[PDB]
Amino acid sequence: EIPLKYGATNEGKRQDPAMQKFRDNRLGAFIHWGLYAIPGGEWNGKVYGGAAEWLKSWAKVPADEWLKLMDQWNPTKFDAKKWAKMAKEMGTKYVKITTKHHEGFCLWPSKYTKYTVANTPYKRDILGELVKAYNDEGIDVHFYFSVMDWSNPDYRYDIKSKEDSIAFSRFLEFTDNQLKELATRYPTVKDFWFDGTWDASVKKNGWWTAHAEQMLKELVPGVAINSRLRADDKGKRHFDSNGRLMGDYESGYERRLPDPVKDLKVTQWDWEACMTIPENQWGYHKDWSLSYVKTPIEVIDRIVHAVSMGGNMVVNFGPQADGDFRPEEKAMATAIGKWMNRYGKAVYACDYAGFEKQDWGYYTRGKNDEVYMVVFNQPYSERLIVKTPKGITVEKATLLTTGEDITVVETTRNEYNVSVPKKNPGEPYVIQLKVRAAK
Amino acid sequence: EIPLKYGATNEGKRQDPAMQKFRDNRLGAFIHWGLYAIPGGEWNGKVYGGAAEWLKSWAKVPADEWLKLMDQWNPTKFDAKKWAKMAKEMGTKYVKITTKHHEGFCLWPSKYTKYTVANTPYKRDILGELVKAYNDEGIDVHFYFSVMDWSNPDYRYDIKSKEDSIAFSRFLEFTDNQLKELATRYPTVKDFWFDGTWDASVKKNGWWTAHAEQMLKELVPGVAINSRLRADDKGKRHFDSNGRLMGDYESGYERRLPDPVKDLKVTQWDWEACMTIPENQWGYHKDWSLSYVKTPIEVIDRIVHAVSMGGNMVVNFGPQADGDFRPEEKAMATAIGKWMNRYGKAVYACDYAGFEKQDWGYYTRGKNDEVYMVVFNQPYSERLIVKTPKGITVEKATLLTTGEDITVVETTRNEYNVSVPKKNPGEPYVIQLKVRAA
Ligand SMILES: OC[C@@H]1[NH2+][C@@H](CO)[C@@H](O)C(O)[C@@H]1O
Ligand SMILES: OC[C@@H]1[NH2+][C@@H](CO)[C@@H](O)C(O)[C@@H]1O
Repeated sequence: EIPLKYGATNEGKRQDPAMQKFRDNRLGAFIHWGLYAIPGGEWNGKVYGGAAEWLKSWAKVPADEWLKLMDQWNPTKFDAKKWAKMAKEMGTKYVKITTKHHEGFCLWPSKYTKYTVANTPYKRDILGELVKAYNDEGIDVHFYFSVMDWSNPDYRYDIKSKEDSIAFSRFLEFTDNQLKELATRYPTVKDFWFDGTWDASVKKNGWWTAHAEQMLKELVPGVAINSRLRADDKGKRHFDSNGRLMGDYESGYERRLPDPVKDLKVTQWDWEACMTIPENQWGYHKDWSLSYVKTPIEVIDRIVHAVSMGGNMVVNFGPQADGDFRPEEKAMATAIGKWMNRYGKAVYACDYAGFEKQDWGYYTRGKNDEVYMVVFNQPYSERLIVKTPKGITVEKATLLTTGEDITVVETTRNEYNVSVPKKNPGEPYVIQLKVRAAK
Repeated sequence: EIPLKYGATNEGKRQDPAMQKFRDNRLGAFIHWGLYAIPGGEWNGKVYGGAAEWLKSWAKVPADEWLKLMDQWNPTKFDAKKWAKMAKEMGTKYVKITTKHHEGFCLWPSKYTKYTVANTPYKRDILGELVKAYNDEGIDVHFYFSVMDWSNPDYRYDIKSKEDSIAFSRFLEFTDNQLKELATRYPTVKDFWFDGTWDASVKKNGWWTAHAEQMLKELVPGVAINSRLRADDKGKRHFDSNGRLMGDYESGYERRLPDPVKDLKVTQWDWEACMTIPENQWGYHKDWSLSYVKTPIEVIDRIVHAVSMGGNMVVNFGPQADGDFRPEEKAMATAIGKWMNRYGKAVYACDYAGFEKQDWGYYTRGKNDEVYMVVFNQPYSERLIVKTPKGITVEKATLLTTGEDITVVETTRNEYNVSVPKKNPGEPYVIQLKVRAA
């Protein structure tokens, strides 16, 4: 066991009430909103296929030119209450907001840089309006924060000289200032989700990542801090050199998910996945015909897949420059919400069930040993195979939305056929099992 | 690398026309019929829940008392042409018939024992009648043969004395005599599927199992012989001490199948699974309420699973003592044929497709590189995920029964969405793909 000053801090999962809330929430929304919404993937007449929030990179735009977009930042249709209504109706329990993305433009009126909402035609504290509106709807707010900052020339990607070292030290102090500011201005914040922390410069400052975690924890009782922030003494990220998870939850499943048979290790720690609706667009991109766009069921599948293996899922939205949401995203949130209103009991506050995966869908476990079958693929055999772990029997099955009893037939030892409902629900649906453990 | 005299004889899969036919047939029926069909799992007022064809063992019936059932053997409803019609309409391309099971009662009038159909009130050569009738329908016939024989007291489970040695020698001669007799009486036989070869007496005599294979291949050109017969110089069964398959196909998947993700190794050799409709009954049992009984779709799922992993499937029937089939088996055969009539292009002459398994069902691959999606679990997403191997693309998709066109949308690198059809086909169905390598 290798010695470390800046390695993991939790022994297993946190079970304090604030962490339990973070976990039980299960479903979140991600908001990527920044100056990139304005060009929306197009620069100087050329539409770039890469992620819209990286347009400065794709189009090789210098900082001063890029940040000049602030002069155009005027989201006149923005209404925080409406955004918070959209989230509440979707059935999200929390929202993660880009306080600052790689571009460096802050959505709050920071005292530490001029590149903020205050210095735009719009002027208003967007971040603050969102925090209050979301909290008024009972929705927790989590802050995304990019460490990498393309607006501060003291940023370095690596330390290759004596001068790189000095400038980077200034950069960390600046970052510290912004972080403490965010924590003090908005003390209802429940999580900091760090990104842009992969560069060798950060990896060589493991100590700073440990300090950032602790500082924010000192400021905000019960705050969660993600693993992506963290590098240890050796510069190993997420998990330390002893293989132990740093931060409060693992945060590397991004537009992908663990395999339901081969990656059961994920059930040993808290974890949160994030996803996009198109293939890889976080910020607003004007042309979604450029890649595949996911349907609501394809998204709900991923949400349930996450919970079924002990994880949260956050579904991303890229708001328009004018402050409204594009039709496809309004369609998505409505549809997710209709389904979550019906079937959410098998998502919120649910967890890994301990059953072998079957082809029809996913199991989730409730707080009082309910086992939910979430059926995404309807068998023509009209029978849903349930193989039970050693010592577990199925006593009853119920269609969740109607209460109607479902036939359960033993087929071999440790195996049942659970009947499909007599009328096809016509959408993914839930059957609830009552189970019994021996001994 | 261990030198063997009685190990594997093939390198890889046989590819002579006889073996190609064995393989392309894909769907077989099993018939377990013998004296056990008379009591049907009940003896002296006790119904036994175990496999009816083992009732002699469950009820501890002495050989003399058990073989007396021969006096009650009179299958008045038997008609080999009706049996052949039932098979043909099920879509079975071959039938494996118990020439004799463990009980030792022979379905053909053997010269080498008194315990045959000849010495019953029915008298007739059931086996010969079946062989002709199946053959006239274009159906290949395979012979199940139990080496273990509870009717011959020279049988031994192990050889631990001079008397054991002398007796078991007589038994091997007898067995050789019956095998030669079957091969010469019925020269259209396409396969011998040996069973009851698990005892130490057989394992210790690997030479003999190699001899029986060779003897029969010489008598019946192109004949197939199952791995279950065979033990090598070291007593290792099915696969020899160098890990190589003995006989012509692997024959251990009995009432179970290989895992579609973890057991892709089975694709390297020919193999044949068998299954029962109830949990474990091969011969006729009078009470099918004692265990779970599979539905037709549950059976078709297993057939398709087998072909998807390069294997044959044989579905068992246990005819009634009277020569007719029980209502549940008639319904099964009919339902399977109906489906095979619609979707058989994706089963017959098909094989493993080399694609990663998906939740909606199975891939099979046709002879002209067609790739069939056989769908058992309809996604509410209206999309069927197809992840292609490195360097393969999907060019069209088609509802097999209606010809109707199917949208194929690329989702990421090496992944597609295939739409369901506009009308839910309403049962397991087939969508056919054209693919392209580079
Ligand atoms: O997970 C969200 C995602 N994180 C980074 C790529 O991993 C960012 O570069 C990207 O723009 C986006 O914010
Ligand atoms: O595969 C068919 C099966 N084989 C033996 C058990 O494995 C026999 O004991 C059984 O009766 C049946 O014939």
